[PDB]
Amino acid sequence: VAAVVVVGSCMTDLVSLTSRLPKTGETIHGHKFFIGFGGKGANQCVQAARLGAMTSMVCKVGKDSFGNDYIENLKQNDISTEFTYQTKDAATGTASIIVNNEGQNIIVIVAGANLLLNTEDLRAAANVISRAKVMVCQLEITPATSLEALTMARRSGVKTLFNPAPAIADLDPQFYTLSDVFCCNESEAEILTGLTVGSAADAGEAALVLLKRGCQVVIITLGAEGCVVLSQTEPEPKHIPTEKVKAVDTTGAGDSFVGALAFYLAYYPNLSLEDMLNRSNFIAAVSVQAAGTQSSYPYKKDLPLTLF
Amino acid sequence: VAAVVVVGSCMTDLVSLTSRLPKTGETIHGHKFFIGFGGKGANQCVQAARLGAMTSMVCKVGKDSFGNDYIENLKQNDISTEFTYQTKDAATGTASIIVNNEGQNIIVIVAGANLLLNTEDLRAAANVISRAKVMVCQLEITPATSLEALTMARRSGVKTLFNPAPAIADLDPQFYTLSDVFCCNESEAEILTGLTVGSAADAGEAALVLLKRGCQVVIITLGAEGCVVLSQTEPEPKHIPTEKVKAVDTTGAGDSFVGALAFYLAYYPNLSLEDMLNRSNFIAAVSVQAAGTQSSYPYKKDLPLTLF
Ligand SMILES: Nc1ncnc2c1ncn2[C@@H]1O[C@H](COP(=O)(O)OP(=O)(O)O)[C@@H](O)[C@H]1O
Ligand SMILES: Nc1ncnc2c1ncn2[C@@H]1O[C@H](COP(=O)(O)OP(=O)(O)O)[C@@H](O)[C@H]1O
Ligand SMILES: [Mg+2]
Ligand SMILES: [Mg+2]
Ligand code: NA
Ligand code: NA
Repeated sequence: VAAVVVVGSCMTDLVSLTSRLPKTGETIHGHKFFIGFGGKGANQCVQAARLGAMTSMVCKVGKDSFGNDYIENLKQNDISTEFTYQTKDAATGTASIIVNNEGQNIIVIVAGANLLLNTEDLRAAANVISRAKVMVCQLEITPATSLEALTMARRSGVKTLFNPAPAIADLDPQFYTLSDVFCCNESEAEILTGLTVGSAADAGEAALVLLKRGCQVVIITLGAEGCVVLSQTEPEPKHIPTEKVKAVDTTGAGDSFVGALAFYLAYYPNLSLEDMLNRSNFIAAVSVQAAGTQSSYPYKKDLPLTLF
Repeated sequence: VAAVVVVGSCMTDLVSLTSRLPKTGETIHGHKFFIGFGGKGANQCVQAARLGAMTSMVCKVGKDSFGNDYIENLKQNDISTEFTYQTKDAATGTASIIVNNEGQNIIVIVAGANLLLNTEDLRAAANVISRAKVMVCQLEITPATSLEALTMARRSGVKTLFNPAPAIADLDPQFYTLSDVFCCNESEAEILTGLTVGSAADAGEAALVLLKRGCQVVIITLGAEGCVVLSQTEPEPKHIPTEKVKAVDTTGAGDSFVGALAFYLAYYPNLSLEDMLNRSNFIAAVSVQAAGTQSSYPYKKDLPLTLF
């Protein structure tokens, strides 16, 4: 049985490294190209799986080499692919990433087959969804499918962890009321609330707006400043610092955070949220010290015994 | 285009020969003074260059005569000096060496300009670093600078060869996780692990402690006993013996070994690690048969065709 079910996105990262980003109209030469496995859904599922969670990825890829490789990536990470669909109607979702020597990038995301994960694909997963402890969603598939995933879990008493990423300014009100744990970053919080979030006190203000909209728990991640959390039971914001560490590559750090939190929500329910968030901050602080997104997500074996 | 990029130290050896060593407060007269070229980084880079490698030395010397001389020493070794910086704020790195008839010595090393190589200098060197096949670093510049160089290489998919020399007891944990090949000698391994490392058996235990810290490959050099190698994909220590030879001067044999290893990592990447280390042993073994450190490093010209 999958304890953590993620309903969300799989994307092939297509990365070109250059000395400079190109300008409009120009063709430039880069020095290296490589492929990575990305997508917030898959990233979150991968971190939870490596921590030890029995996971299942509900998603859609293309009946192409990219999709075949993504399925094998999930299998290699011991993630169930029972409800990883393949479609001939769209290519596997893609992120064309151009990165210069300063780490500055330009990214073009084509959602592709991710947008074809539909409500019937979800209903076929009804039995896995109802036996899970945690249901994780984001906003890189059709919102209607994420909303239906949240409803099914909620109807079977499964804990919902929703990550409104990328953030939509007019996010449907029902997302908030279907979220047990609503987790986003400073930029998404700005988009969702219209407030400027450049400190932990600003994040506390923005978290209360998100909490008034119906979330049970709100977490706003703050990069190196850690995170701030509010709930319906303790609505006073509390800042939870993270480990002061030298960052090698912060890409996918939030996905490591969310995947870690999923694991603690499903396997350590009798821990306090503040403790779960301390541990999730730590795991995420470890991923920021390595390169390559999913390549940077640590295993249970390589973490202190004190986190389990 | 440089396949081997060495980010590290250059130092001017200021050698005085005497009959006896001086005691506190004593002025003695010596019989000869001469200048030599040293620094682990330059040593390594010279050996890789002599083997045929297209190399570049990212380093900082003084805007003084020692620095201009160092630049010409590098040029005379067919090394690119496009990233050899000069500074008005410190003297070129120096080793002041007094040697007596008995062969005893006192050495005073002043890092000097080496410690002023900063992250802006690395940022200006970013294209050469990211376009390399291997990036080599040691611990004779500011450790933060070496860590940032390893970070850049790793992010660009460039092979990192780290030589923690001279060794430091509380080496930042990221030095291990950012090292693809982590190479040191016996006494460096003893400093880094707190174990006795006298024999190949001892080196096996020590290399294992290092591999569990995050290294992909650990090599411990063992003088006349050659070296020991472990890896993530082969956690079992293997012993590569060297040539039994009549040593005349083993000074800088480690740097010969490392420069040779960088050459094979960059130009022969499909060779087995064992094959590379046996060739690198042979090369370091040739260096041991003459005096003069960089002076003893052999050329592709003067070596067996079977090494290539
Ligand atoms: N420099 C850093 N040092 C320590 N932890 C970090 C650092 N950057 C990110 N983190 C950790 O990763 C989590 C998510 O980071 P953040 O950048 O806010 O998310 P996202 O990746 O969604 O932008 C943070 O809450 C924190 O625990
Ligand atoms: N007497 C020797 N005979 C043959 N090879 C030697 C001898 N001394 C050193 N070497 C070679 O040089 C390499 C580095 O030597 P070592 O003394 O361990 O390094 P360091 O210069 O860091 O002290 C060894 O692995 C070996 O291949
Ligand atoms: Mg995120
Ligand atoms: Mg050495
Ligand atoms: Na990372
Ligand atoms: Na020698």
